[PDB]
Amino acid sequence: DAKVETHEFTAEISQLMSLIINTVYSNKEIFLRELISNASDALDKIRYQALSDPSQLESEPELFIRIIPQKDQKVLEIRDSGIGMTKADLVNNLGTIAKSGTKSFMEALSAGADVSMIGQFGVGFYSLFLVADHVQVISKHNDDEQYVWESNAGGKFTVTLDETNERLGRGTMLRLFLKEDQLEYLEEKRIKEVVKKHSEFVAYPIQLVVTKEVEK
Ligand SMILES: CCOC(=O)NCc1ccc(-n2c(S)nnc2-c2cc(C(C)C)c(O)cc2O)cc1
Repeated sequence: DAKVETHEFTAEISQLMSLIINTVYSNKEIFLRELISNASDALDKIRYQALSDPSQLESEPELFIRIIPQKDQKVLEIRDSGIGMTKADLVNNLGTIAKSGTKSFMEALSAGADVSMIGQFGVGFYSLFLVADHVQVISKHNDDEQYVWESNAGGKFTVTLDETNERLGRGTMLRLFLKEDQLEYLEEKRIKEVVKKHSEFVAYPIQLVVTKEVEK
C-alpha cells in the first residue's frame, strides 16, 4: 500500500499548465515532437554514461522510443529507454523547483510567440496539456526503484512507488489521458503523419505498437 506523496507545483508552473490546458492554439500536434525530443534527450544521457561504463545499459540493453495507443482507455503512452528519473528527480524536475523557462515563455506568449516555441524554453513537457487533461509519468533510473508521478493540471502532483505498472527496466513512460476531441492521436495513420513531419531527425528507433484483429 505505497504511500501517495502529495507535492505542490511552484506557482509559475501551475500558471503555465493552466494556460496550456485552456489555450485554443491550432497546432496541437507539436506535443508529440516535444515528448519525442525529451525522450531523445534522456536516451542521449544514458548513451553518454554507457560510453564510459557499458554496464549502465544492462537494465535495458536496447535504446528506443515506443508509442503505444491504448484505444479502450483513451490513453496514449510514450515510452523510452533513456536514463530515467529517480523519485527525487521526479519531485525536483517536474514541479517543485521553479524553472526559469516558465516565466520567460509566458512572457513570450504574451508578446505573440507561437506555442510551438515552448521547447526553446526547456518546458516542452507541459505541451501535453494541449491534448490531454491528465498524465502519469512512470520512470525507472538505475539508481532508484520505479515510481509514478501523477498530475491533473492543477496545483498539486503526487509521487508513488510503482506497484501497478509494467516494469520499464530503465527509462520513462508518459501515459496521456487524451481529451475527448483529441482521440485522433490514438490512430496509427495520424501518429505516423506527425512523427514523419516533426521528428525526422532522431537518432533512435521510433516504434509504433498497433493492435489489429486477426480476421477469418
Ligand atoms: C521539466 C520539463 O523539462 C522538459 O520538458 N524537458 C527536459 C527533460 C528531458 C528529459 C528528461 N528526462 C530525464 S534526464 N530522464 N528521463 C527524462 C524524461 C523526461 C520527460 C518529461 C517528464 C520531462 C519525458 O517526457 C521523457 C523522459 O525520458 C528530463 C527533462
